[PDB]
Amino acid sequence: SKYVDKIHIGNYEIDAWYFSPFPEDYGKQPKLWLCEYCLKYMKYEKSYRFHLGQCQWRQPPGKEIYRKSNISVYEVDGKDHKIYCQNLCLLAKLFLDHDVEPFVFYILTEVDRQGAHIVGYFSKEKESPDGNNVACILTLPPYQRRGYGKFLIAFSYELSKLESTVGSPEKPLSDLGKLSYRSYWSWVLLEILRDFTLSIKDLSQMTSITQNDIISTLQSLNMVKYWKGQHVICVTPKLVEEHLKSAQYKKPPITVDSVCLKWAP
Ligand SMILES: [Cl-]
Ligand SMILES: [Cl-]
Ligand SMILES: [Zn+2]
Repeated sequence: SKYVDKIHIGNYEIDAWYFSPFPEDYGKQPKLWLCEYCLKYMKYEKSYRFHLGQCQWRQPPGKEIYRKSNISVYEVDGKDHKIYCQNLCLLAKLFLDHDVEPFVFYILTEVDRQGAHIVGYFSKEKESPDGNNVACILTLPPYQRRGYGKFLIAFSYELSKLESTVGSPEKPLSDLGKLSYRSYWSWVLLEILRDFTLSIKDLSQMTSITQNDIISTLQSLNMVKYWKGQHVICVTPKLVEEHLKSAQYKKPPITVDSVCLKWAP
């Protein structure tokens, strides 16, 4: 055999979507239980209860690299927190089909009086050769389609921007992944083309989005002409604004304040 099919985390119960390689003795329990803070997984309600009363953690275990109102993001090294990032990944694998030491993990949380509650995360290669600025990305099911996923995406590109590099998520993307990325890409590019005469290489330099990713989005928006083996921006500001009212490309409800990001390349 039996797999893990149900987990309990904070106050949510979540069915699994995919096989996750927990040990055999864990998959056989009817349900599984975790710290919403330290992410220890457990086999029984009774040992969950003891842990709830003993665990001192009230937030993820890295550096709080971003903060604005009750939204915070945590930078967690793969070498420095092997077990945590190991449990994060097995949590991730229940909802993704896609060693933790080569990676850094960025934990999205909304905070209250009790602590910083995990909502979603993304990982990324400390140094990526094919320039993947995202390895894995995931909004926990109870939080999906509320802007958290598009926030994670926006955060990964602001990191790239502070890095003087362009990036692209590792493939493949979940169906949600595809949707969230076209939306984020489109909203960003349109707003640029709403104010500013710019080339594709120039759009990529502003946004850290790869040119292939820029091309295919403007392609999808039908805003590029093809001239003798060259892609050329060609957009009416009218059609620009028409696309912005589309629910597919409407501004995301929650947004990354670059001032509130305190990170160092
Ligand atoms: Cl569920
Ligand atoms: Cl989203
Ligand atoms: Zn704990």
